[PDB]
Amino acid sequence: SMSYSWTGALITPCSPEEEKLPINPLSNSLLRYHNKVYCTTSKSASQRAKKVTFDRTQVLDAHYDSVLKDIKLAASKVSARLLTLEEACQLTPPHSARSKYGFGAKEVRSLSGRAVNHIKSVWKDLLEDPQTPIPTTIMAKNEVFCVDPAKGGKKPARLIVYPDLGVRVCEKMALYDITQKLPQAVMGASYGFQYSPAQRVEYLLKAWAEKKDPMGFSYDTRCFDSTVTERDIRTEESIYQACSLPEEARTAIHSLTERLYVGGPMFNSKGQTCGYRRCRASGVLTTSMGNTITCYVKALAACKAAGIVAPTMLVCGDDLVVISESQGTEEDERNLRAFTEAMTRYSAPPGDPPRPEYDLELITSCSSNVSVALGPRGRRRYYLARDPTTPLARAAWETVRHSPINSWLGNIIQYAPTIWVRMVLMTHFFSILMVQDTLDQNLNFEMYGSVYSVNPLDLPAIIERLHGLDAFSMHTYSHHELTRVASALRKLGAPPLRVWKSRARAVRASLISRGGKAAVCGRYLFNWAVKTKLKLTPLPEARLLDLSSWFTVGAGGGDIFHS
Amino acid sequence: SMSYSWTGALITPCSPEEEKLPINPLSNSLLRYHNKVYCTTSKSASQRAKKVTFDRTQVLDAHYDSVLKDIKLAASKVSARLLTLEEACQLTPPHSARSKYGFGAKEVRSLSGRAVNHIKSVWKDLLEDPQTPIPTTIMAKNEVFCVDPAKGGKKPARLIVYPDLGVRVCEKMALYDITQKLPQAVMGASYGFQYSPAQRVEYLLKAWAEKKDPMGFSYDTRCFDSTVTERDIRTEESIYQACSLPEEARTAIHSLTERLYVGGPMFNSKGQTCGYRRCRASGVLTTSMGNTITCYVKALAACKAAGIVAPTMLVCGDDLVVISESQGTEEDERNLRAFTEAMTRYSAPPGDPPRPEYDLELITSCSSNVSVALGPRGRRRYYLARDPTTPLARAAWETVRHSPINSWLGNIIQYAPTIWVRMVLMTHFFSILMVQDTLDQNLNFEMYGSVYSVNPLDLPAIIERLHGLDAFSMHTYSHHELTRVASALRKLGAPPLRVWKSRARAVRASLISRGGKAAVCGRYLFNWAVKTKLKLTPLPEARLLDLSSWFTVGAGGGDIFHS
Repeated sequence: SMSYSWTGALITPCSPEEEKLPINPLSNSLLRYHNKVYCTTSKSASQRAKKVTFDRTQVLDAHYDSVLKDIKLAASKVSARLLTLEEACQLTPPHSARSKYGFGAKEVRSLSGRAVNHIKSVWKDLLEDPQTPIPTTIMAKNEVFCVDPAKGGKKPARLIVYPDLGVRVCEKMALYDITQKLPQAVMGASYGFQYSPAQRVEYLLKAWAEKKDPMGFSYDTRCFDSTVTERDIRTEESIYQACSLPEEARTAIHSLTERLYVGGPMFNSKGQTCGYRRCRASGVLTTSMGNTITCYVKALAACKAAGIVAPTMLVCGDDLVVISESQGTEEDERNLRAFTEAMTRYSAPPGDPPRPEYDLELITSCSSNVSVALGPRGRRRYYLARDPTTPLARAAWETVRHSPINSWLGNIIQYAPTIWVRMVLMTHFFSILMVQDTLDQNLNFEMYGSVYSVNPLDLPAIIERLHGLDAFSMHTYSHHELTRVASALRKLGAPPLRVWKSRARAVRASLISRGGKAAVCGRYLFNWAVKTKLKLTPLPEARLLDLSSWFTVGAGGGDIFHS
Repeated sequence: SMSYSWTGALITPCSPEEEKLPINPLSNSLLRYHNKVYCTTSKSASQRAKKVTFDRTQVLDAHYDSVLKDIKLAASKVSARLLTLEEACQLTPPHSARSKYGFGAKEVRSLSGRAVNHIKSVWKDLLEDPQTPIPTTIMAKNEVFCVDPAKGGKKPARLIVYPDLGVRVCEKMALYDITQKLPQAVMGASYGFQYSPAQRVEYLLKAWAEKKDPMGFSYDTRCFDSTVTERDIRTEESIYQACSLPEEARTAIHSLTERLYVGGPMFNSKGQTCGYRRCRASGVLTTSMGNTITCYVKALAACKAAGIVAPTMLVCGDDLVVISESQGTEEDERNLRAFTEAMTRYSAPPGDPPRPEYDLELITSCSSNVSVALGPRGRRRYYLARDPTTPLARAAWETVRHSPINSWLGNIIQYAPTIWVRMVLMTHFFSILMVQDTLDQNLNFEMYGSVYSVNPLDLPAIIERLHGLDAFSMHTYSHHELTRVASALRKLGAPPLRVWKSRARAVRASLISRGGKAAVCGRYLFNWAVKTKLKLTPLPEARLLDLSSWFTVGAGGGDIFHS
């Protein structure tokens, strides 16, 4: 079947769109080459639509059947409950797309207006009707990148397909508890979203170390969501239903599967019929969990098909890393081709052919890699790194155009130990917060696909809890990290690191002059900028924060919230 | 001055006391030699009173003045707030000693009866009157031990000295926030109560590793509370007051210091005047924090006096470990004598002279030592161990006489990776919980001096969070751990480990037959008892638990609660 069919109606914007980075003295002090920064818009929706539309064929085999049998057995030891309406409402992000039925996120979160009665009505209809397709809206995402001259120029917008807010709340009542329990039960240590960046690094280090002669690869599926078949989605349902669930949840889960998850009609923002979907919806609660489980089953089965020796996997939605025992140069290349051919039969063909790697630091997981630097007293510290170009480009856009749900804060938290976060993002944003006099205001951001709310003054505690006190004393960064950052700064027309150091000394002094939590930010976040360094003590707040749970699957379009 | 003066009136029981372990088929199946197990009672109060009563002289010097100056500077960066009455009430343990003024812990926790109005009245009196000594009650603690023939036989009861429940709630309003923030600020990594057992092991490993040639010792102060002088306690106040505090807190803290902390009259349970105290009260909120800070100041100053080279300390109340650079056998012995002489001038004379140790595993912190075993795939795992004799003796008593606040559950959690917890305590208590049909009931226990509430069915998640999945797969225990446990079991007349293994196989099967969380306990806690072992996956609940904060100073008599 085809992943999508189309009527010819346009994918239309629901609001004015801007493609070019606006000029502005605040953003200009971060980077000058604003014509290199662009935002995707509906203008390129048609191009994306073409890419994500294709035929799927799927031929399964004994390896697949055996893996699925195991997964269902493991799933049978899981017990999950319904969420109450109030609980599901509290998980709705502040700016979640408003309903067509006369209420928005504000009303959901406060249990006011039409919200409660409408959501109750939707739930009852799910229990009574397991058949009628539920309508969805398709939209072009507005996301910011830096041009890549020698690589095609500009990426087309991603497409997001989602049902009404009322349905999204019902999804949580039916399935949120399952998202919290099922992935770990069926995939164990392989489930990537259970890990903080530090824990992901630790897992990868351990996986690598336990092989006599390690070989790893990442596998890039072309347009994962579109490769997911109706049968795949019904198989996800059979896994959900293997858990112990109350009848009412079983009923709602089956209805959501047949009315929403497996496919349905898509409309544009104008209300015109735009097409029909027969693949994964990109904006539902189960997008991430579903992709993770389905990638895992296909990938484990393909390892068996290929004869991969002692696979250890890290799976994050459609992002796949496989570490195993090397069988030699030529055998590894051969086995990787067999792996790809099996994945292809299972409907998950490759975007770029996988490559065997024999150095752990070359393996990418979710655009990130392991890097190493020195902490206090020369000890080696491993941490997660990435290319800073996209983060820096988005930081610039978000300085001039305020995003209700930003990305710079998510990047500071996830990549806190990196040289670019420490010297550039922290310096720039603490300066901006002081200019705005908004240091002590909670901000919403996205991380691991979902929404969080944090007060920038709590960053030292958050960073310590997630990355350790060493995040504040890292030095002797790797050559790759140093070239990576210098290159990105030059490319974007940003000041070089030596200029950022000068800037940070002043930002630090200004924070310290304010006393209180602002002074803590100055002392801890900017210890790197002074020659007479302070000895930093463990922050009490770092333990007092409830954060252990922070990292979970999340949702499609990230429609899950935690403050 | 003398630590105490006495009137001659008796230290009297407030309830019937039992000295001998009762016989009972449930407790007998744990250990048969019941005449070896005893409980301290008021019968031996007089003997303890003699031991804790002595003259104190204190001569300070430039090393002490310099350390204190530093501590106050660090304290000045701390900001703390008052707790509201409601907050302080929620921190009161369910069975806290009832007030003389017609209410108990139940009324405090529910904010009902006379409790609120009485506590308000006490607070106002603290603000108005900084002078009048506050009365306290002195009691003999009832604690269980095993006889030590060749070591004096039976220990006398410890004494506990505490003010009325109403005052104890006011202490929390005034000072709880300080307990959460100040120790880490002034002592940094040295503050021991911030660490879980695993983190304590990690700290000690790191401290040892960072010395070119490590030497460590523990220092045992004779009767620490009694060595604490009125000046010491007023110095603690000056440290508290160095923080940024609201005037009302400053006022209450000064009044509590002068009316309660520095000394005051003691009465027995009959209401007779028993004596007067001029040293640390053993049952106040500040007992642990106070002892920790005062031990730290004296110990750091004494290191300077002695010329100890590069001290790294771990301080837990009066429990002190010092790791430093060895200066050679003879110089180390000499320097340790100088350290002791300085501690002695500062009023903290030794019970047993400190001994230099050159093997990390021989260093004791809070009766515990580092041990090592093998986890999955042969990797070395370090963890905290102790002698199991006292835990086993108390487990027996608590099987036949139910304690409102027990110790066996605290021991299972703290020492989860140990062979005795895994094979003996877990087997015995899960069996007992099934006999009683109370598996799924919250239990209160003491840990690190304070009270916690846990449901035994949550143990696998708690254990994983605190100790890692390896707690469930440890093998190849050390020779010392093996001899230690075999010896203790023989001494107490308990079955040998091979019998416990047989017992556990049946307990495991019974848990698994029950499904649900009980089956999880069977699979995870008792994987060691089966030859065909299950592969255990990470438990979702382990992250979903808010536990990062669990470990803090606590309070005297442990009058702090967290469910």
